[PDB]
Amino acid sequence: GSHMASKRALVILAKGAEEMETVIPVDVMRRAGIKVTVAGLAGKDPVQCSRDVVICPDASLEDAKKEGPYDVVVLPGGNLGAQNLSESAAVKEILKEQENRKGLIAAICAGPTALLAHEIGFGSKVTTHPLAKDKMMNGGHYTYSENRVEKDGLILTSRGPGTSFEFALAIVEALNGKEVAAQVKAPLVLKD
Amino acid sequence: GSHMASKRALVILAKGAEEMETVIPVDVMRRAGIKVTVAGLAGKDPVQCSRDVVICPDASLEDAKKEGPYDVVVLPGGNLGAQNLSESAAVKEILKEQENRKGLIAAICAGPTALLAHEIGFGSKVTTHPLAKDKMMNGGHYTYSENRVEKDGLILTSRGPGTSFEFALAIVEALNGKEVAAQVKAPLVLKD
Repeated sequence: GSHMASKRALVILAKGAEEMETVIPVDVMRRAGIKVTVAGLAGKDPVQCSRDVVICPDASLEDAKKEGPYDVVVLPGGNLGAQNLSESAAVKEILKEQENRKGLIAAICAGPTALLAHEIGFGSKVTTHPLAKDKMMNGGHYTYSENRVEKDGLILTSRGPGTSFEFALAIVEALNGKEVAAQVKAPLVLKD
Repeated sequence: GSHMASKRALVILAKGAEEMETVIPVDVMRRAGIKVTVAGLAGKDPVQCSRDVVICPDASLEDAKKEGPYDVVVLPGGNLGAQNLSESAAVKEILKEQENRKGLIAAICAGPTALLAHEIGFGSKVTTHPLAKDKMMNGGHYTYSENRVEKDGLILTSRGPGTSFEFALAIVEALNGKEVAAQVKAPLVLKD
């Protein structure tokens, strides 16, 4: 088939999500030609984010899950957002399915703490926001990294709003390769 | 009165705006304690941005203008977004009023081209996205800068998505000072 596969991403958007950590990966992945579904945890209604920006999802999570599978599942941060992701049985089921089929799981800042809650990726090397490290490491189920972006097999993690572009480009590289990532980076006017 | 003045920002959101360039300044300014109104150019309905993220405004521009004045008016980029800002008589009137009262005007990437359209700040030093330089400099009404963030009196400009955090922190510094900007920067995990 075609040497230019179209890839698909699911971004799970819960109330209290960090809006920068949501929008930056969505925009950069769409620039790369990835088909991105922004799915609302609670349905299709607009989602109030951590600093009160209101984002309209593309679909409910209920409907997006039926249209899987996805090449990457993306978990933004935000304290309340990650708590809501951690309490959701629907998120549990999507992540376990993604782990079983050897799909990529990407999470940033407090987002990785939802991996702990759902028992995803134990034994992996992960990073988090510094303020979330103690939560993530309770029980010693992971190895901690201070790298701005960390990738250990199919678990890709990153630290904070200021690492969001690096995180998004790492997803693009993993899915579509280094050359597409270089294309997308070129007009962004990143520092390095 | 209080040595801790509350400041106010107006962010004008038009169809086709760059969603990263919209959300990053809104979030960072709210982290700083600035009261931010995201005003929809076309009314209060949801706005489709350049990479199809849909943002709900806080208010219509019609209503937000009545609740002025604002300490800063912020113009995001995005090609279509900046075109819509350039064609709007309501934007003209807000910017001219802001210039007359010596208020800050901040614009990023293609956003500065709306200053040219509305004859704002002629003679100032400005930057833009590299791809917008020729448009901005048609007629020689400005001096061009390649700095990532440029501030010339009350005109603050910046280059692209990757300079958005720098741009937002420059707004915070101008409004609330260096110490508040240092507070807001601390948990962002910026490279430098």
